[PDB]
Amino acid sequence: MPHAFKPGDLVFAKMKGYPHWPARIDDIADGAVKPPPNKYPIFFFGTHETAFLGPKDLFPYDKSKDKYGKPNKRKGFNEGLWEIQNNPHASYS
Repeated sequence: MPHAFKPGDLVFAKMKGYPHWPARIDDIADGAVKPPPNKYPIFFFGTHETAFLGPKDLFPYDKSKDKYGKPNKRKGFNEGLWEIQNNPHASYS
């Protein structure tokens, strides 16, 4: 049975105006800005942008990839699919 989200989990994350996007739950570095309550730091693959999202917008990657893991015209998306499949826990700084 599911746990809560934790850092390192792989998801598709949904933002208004964008397709469900390959992403991970990030750690928060010592000294870095903390998310708002009930929000997680989401790192978006391909774009390498960060946003804060709640669980309602987080879809576990294994369950969801058949639906959401197809190429997309959007900028950074296909690079994002490579990253989440091939090195989802790398440093992309």
